[PDB]
Amino acid sequence: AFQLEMVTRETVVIRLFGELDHHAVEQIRAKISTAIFQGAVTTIIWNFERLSFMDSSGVGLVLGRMRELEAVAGRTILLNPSPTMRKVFQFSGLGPWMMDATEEEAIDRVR
Repeated sequence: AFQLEMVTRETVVIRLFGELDHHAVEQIRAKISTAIFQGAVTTIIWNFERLSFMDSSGVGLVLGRMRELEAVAGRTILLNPSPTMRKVFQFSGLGPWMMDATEEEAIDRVR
């Protein structure tokens, strides 16, 4: 399961819950890619805290949206990754985008 909450103007928290299979990955990709293109989203906070696991294609989901954001000088935050997700994202050098904090601390930072 997942939530796409527009916590504040053009900032979306992608909240992940339990398993994220490839149908769900595709639902997120379509909605959020469109939102970036339209300018409705310029900051994504990925909250991985309560993700159990996700399809293989979820890594690409994140990385693809990072490239779409970079184009509009958008911001990406990887919040509270589990050991598997921290490993896969560190492999791609994304340490600088990963952080461990409360969701409110992360959101308030980008306010």
